[PDB]
Amino acid sequence: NLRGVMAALLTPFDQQQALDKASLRRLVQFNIQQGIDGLYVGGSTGEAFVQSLSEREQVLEIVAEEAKGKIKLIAHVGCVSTAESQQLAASAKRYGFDAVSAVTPFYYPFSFEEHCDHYRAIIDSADGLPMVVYNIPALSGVKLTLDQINTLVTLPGVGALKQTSGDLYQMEQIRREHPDLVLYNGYDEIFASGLLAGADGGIGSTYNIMGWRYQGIVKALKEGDIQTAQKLQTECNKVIDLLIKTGIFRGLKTVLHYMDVVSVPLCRKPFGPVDEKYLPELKALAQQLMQER
Amino acid sequence: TNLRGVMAALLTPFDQQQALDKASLRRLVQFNIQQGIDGLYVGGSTGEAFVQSLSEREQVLEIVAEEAKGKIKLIAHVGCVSTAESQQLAASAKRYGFDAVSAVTPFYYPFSFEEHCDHYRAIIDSADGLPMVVYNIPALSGVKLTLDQINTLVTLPGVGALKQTSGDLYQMEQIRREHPDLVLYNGYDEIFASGLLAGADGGIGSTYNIMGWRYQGIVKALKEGDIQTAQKLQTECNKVIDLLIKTGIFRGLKTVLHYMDVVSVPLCRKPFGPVDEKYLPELKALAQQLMQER
Amino acid sequence: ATNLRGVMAALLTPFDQQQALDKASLRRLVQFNIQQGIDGLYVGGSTGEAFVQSLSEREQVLEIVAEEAKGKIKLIAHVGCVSTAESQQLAASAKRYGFDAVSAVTPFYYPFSFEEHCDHYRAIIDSADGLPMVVYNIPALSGVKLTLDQINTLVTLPGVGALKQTSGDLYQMEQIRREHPDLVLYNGYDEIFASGLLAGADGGIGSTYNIMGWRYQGIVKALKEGDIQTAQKLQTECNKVIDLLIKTGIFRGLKTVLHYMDVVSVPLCRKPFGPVDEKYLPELKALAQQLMQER
Amino acid sequence: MATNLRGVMAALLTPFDQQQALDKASLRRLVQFNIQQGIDGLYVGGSTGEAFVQSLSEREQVLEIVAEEAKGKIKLIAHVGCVSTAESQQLAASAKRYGFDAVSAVTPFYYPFSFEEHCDHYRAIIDSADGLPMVVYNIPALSGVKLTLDQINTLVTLPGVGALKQTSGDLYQMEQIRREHPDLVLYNGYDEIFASGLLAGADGGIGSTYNIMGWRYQGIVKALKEGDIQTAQKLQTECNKVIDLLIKTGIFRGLKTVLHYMDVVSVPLCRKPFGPVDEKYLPELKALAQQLMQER
Repeated sequence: NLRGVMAALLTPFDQQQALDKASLRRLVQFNIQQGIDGLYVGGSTGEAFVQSLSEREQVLEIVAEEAKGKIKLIAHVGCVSTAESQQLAASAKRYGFDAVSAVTPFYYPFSFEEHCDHYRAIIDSADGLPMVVYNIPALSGVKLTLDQINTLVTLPGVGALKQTSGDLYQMEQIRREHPDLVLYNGYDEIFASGLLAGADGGIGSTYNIMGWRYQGIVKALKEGDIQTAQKLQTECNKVIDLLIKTGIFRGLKTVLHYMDVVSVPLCRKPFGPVDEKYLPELKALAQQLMQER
Repeated sequence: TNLRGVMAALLTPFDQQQALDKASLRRLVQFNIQQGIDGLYVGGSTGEAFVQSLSEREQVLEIVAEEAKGKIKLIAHVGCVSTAESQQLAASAKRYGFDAVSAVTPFYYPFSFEEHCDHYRAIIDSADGLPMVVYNIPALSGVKLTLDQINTLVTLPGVGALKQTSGDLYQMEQIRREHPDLVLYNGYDEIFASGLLAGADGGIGSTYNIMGWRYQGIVKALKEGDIQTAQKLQTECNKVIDLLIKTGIFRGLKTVLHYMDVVSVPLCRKPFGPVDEKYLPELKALAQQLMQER
Repeated sequence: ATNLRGVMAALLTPFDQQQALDKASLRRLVQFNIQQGIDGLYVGGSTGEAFVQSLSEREQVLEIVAEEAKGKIKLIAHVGCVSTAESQQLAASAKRYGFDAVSAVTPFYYPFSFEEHCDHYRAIIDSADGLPMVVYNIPALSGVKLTLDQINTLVTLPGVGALKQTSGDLYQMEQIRREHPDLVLYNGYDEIFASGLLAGADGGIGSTYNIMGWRYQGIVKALKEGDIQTAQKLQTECNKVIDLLIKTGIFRGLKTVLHYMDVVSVPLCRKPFGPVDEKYLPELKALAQQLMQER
Repeated sequence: MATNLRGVMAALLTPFDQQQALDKASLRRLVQFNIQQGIDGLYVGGSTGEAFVQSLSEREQVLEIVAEEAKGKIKLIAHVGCVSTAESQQLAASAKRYGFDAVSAVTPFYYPFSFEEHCDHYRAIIDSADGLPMVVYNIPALSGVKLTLDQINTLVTLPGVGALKQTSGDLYQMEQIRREHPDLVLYNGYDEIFASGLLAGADGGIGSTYNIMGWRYQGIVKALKEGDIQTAQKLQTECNKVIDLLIKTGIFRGLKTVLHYMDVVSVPLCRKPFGPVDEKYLPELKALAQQLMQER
C-alpha cells in the first residue's frame, strides 16, 4: 500500500558541497522516529537536479540500507533524458525500493505522446516497481490537461500520482475519475484542503521537521474534527511562510542542523546561504518543534 | 447582523429581444429566497452587467430590492472600469436600500495599485455608508494582486468584505490568518468545501441559483464535523459544474432554470451564443433531478 | 489615397477640469495631427479612453472628429464594446458620420468562443453598412489570445479590410503578411514600428503619433529609400520618448506634452487614471520644446 | 577580428548513431559543413546540441572534437551552462583548456533562484573561464526565468561579460539593451525574426537553422548593410517558410533529417524522450534538402 504521508527527503552536504553520508543516515532515522509513513527520495527536495546520476544512485542506496523494510521507499528517478531515468529506475529496483517516480521531462518542449513513451520506458526498466507520475507545472513548465493526466495515470504499471498543483477542482476531478488511485497532495500549505478535495495522502519537504502535524491533520479529518485540522494547517502555514522567505531547502536544513541532525545546513550552488537575519526565527522554530514532539 | 453567508450571484433573465425580462427576474429572486439562500450578489459578472448599460444595471438593482429587501442580504456590484460610473451605481444602491456594494478591480487598462486604491475609496464615498466588498477575480480582470496589496485593499476605510475568486487556497488561509474578523467569500463554486476549510466563511457563486441548498448543506456538514457529507455534496456540485462548463455557464444555468419554470427565455446577450441543442437532454434531466432532490 | 494603408494616430480625448469633453481642445488636436501630415485618425479606441466613456460620449467624439477632418484624412472609427449590440450602435453612427472604416477590439472580460468572436464581427460589419472592418488584435489588454489560424479566419471574414496588430510577435507579423499579400496591416506597438514594417506591416496606428507623427512618417520614407541608419535613429528617438511616457503614464504624459504645445487646455485623464507626477513636468515640458523646435 | 565575437554563428547539433551515442564522424562533417558555408563561428553545447540530455563527459567530448576541427578557422563559443554551478565550472575550465574563444551559460532553471543567486552563478563561471569572455544567455521560453531590463543590464555589466544571446521576441527590449550598451555584442536568438532583430539593435545572431542555410542569414546581414530592404525581407521570408516546417516536424530532428539528406549526418535521431520525425513530413524535408543544395 503506497497511501500515506511521506517526507520528500533532503540531501545533506558538507562544507565542500559533497554528500554528508552520516547526516543522510541521521535524517533517515530522524524521519522514521517521528513516525513518517515513507520517504520520497531523489526529487526536487533532494536537490537531485544539481547532482550527477552516480550521486543520486549513491543516495538511493544509502537510504535503502537505512530504511528498507521499515517504511515505504519511493525513488524519484526522473531526468530530462529517458535513458538516464531508466538507469536510475533499474538501480532503484536493485536497491529494493517499493516504487519509482518521474517528473515530466522539462526544459525542451515534448509532445504528450513523447511524455507517455517516456513513462512507459521508465516503467519497463523499473521491472515491477509501480510508477508514481509526478505533476508539478510550477517547476517543470509542463501544463497537462485533465484528459492527459487521466491517460498517464491509467498507463500500465502506474500506481500513483504526486499532484503538486494548487488546483483543487482538478484534484476532485482526478479522484472522481479514479476512485482507487493513490493521490498525494504536493503543496504542504493546502494539505487539509487537498485531502478534503480528494487526495488520500501527501508528499512534502516540510514533513522532515514536522511530519507529525500532517499525520495529525489526517487523523483530525478522519475523526471529523475540523477545528483541530484547521489549527494544525494554520501552524504549518506559519512555518511555510517563514521557509518561503528564507529559502525552503536551506531553511529546513538549518532547522535540522539546530536539531543536531544535519551537520552542515548548506544547499549546492547556485543556491545561496541563509540570510543571517532569519537565524533568530529558525533557531526559535527548531526549539519549539523539539519541545512540541 | 453581518454579511457572512452563502450568496447567489444573480443571473439577469432576458426576453427573445435581449431585453430585461422583469417577470422572470422577479421569479428568480423569489426562487432563490425559497432555496434558503442568505442573500444575493447583484450586477456582477453573472448578471451580464458588462454587456448592460448603467441604466439597465440600476433597473435590475431597483427591482431586486423591491422583491427581497428585508428578506435576505443584498450586495450590489457597482463596478465599472470608470470610477465615475461605478460611483453613480454606488449612489443608486444606497438609494434602493442595499446592504453593501462591491466592485471588481477596474480592468482592460493597466492601472497602478495606488489608482486601484483611490478607485475603491471614491466608490466607498459614493456608497454613502454601505460597506464595500472588494472583488478579486484575476482570471477575468487580468489584475494580479499580491497578498500585501490584497491586505491593503481589505483594510481601506469602509471595506467590510472580500469576494475571493481565486483557486489559491494557501492565499485564502493567509488572508484569514491576517484578518480573523474579515467576511471572506469563496468565489469558485467547484472548491467551496475546501475554501471554507482553508478560511472562507461563506461564498458567492453562479451555480447557487439552481442548487443553493447543496452549498448550504456543505456549510452545515462542516459545522457538524461531517466530512463525508461535505465531500459528497461537493462532488455532486462538481458533476454539475463539469456539465455547465461544457454548455457555457450562464446560458446553461438559465436553461436549467427554464426547465424549472423560472426563466421564460434562457438566452444571454451577444456575443454570448445559444446553448448547443445537443446538451438539452442533459440540462433537462438535471433540472428534473434537482427539483426531485429539493 | 484610395486605400486604408498608412500612418494613423490613435486620437486622445481631451477633457476639462470636470472630466467632461473639451470640444475646443479636441478640435485643436485633430487639426494638429493634420498639420503634422498624418494619414488618418483612429478614433474611439484605447487611447481615446473609450472604455471609461459612455456610448453617447464616444459618439459625440466621432461626430466632432468627422466635422473637423472628413475628406481631409482617412478616418477609422473604433466602435468596439464587449456588447455586440452596443458596438453595432456605434457602427451605425460611424456610417452616418461618414467615416472611412470601423474597427472593433476582440470582446473582453468574459471568455467567448472563437465562433462567438466571429459572429460578433459579422454583426458589426452588418451594422457598418458597407464600411470596411479593421479587426483589432491586442492580447495584452483584451486578454484574448488568438492563434494564427484564427487570425487568418478573422481577416478573411466578408467585409474585413484590415488588421491592427498590437502584438510584439514579429514572426506572426511576417506570417500574416505571407498569407495575406494585399491585407492592410497596421503595426500597433510604436516602440517596434521600424521592425514591424520590416516584418510585413504596411503602416501603423499609435498613441505617440499625436506628438511626433512626422518621425514615424520619416521611418516609412527611410525604409522605402533603403536608408536603414536614418530609420534606426528615428526609432531610437521615438523609444527614448516612449521610455519616458511609460514612466509618467502614456495617455496623461501625451496630454501633458500637448498642453505645453498649446493644444490641450487641461491634460487630465478620467479616473481611475491619476494625474501626472509633478516630478515629471520638467522632462515633459522640455520634450514639448524639443519636438516643437524639431518642426 | 582576432577577438571579435560579433557575427552569425550556428547553434551546433550533436549527431548520434543508431544507439544514441555520439557519431564523431558526422560531428566532424557538420563542423566542416558549417565552416564551408561561411559561418562566422559555432555555439557549442547549448539547447540545440541536446546538452541537457547529455552527461558532462559527453559535453566535454563534443567540445574537444569541435575545437580540433575548427579552432583557428572560426570563432568558438562553449555553452557550459548547467543548473549546478560546480558542473558549469568544470565545463568552463575544459573550454579554456580546449582553446575556445568564449563561454556561455543559460540562466539556471527548474528551481526558482533569486536574482542575486543568478549573478553569483555567472561570477563563479566567469572565474573558472579564466579569461574567456562570458555570453549571458536569456531564453525565458525554455528556462522559465523572466528577467527585467534592469536585471539584464546588471548581468551584462558584470566583470568578464562580453555578450548576450537574446532569445526573446521582444524587440522593444532588444532596442533598449542596445541603447544602454552601445558596445555590447548582442545576438538575435529567434531565427524567425532575424532581420527585424538586427534592425532593432542586434549585431549578429546564434541559431539552430543556421546549420542548413547559414548563408541566407549572412545574406540578410549584407542586405541590410547595403540598404537592400527588399532582398532582406525576401531572405527572411524564405527562412520563415523553412522554420514553419521545422516547428511542425520538430526543430532539431527536422534539421538532422535535412542534414542527413545533404550527406552530412549518418543517422538523424535525437535522444529520447525526443521521438523520430513523422514520416508524413519526409517529402517536404527531402525537397528542402534538394533546394538548399541547389541554392548553395
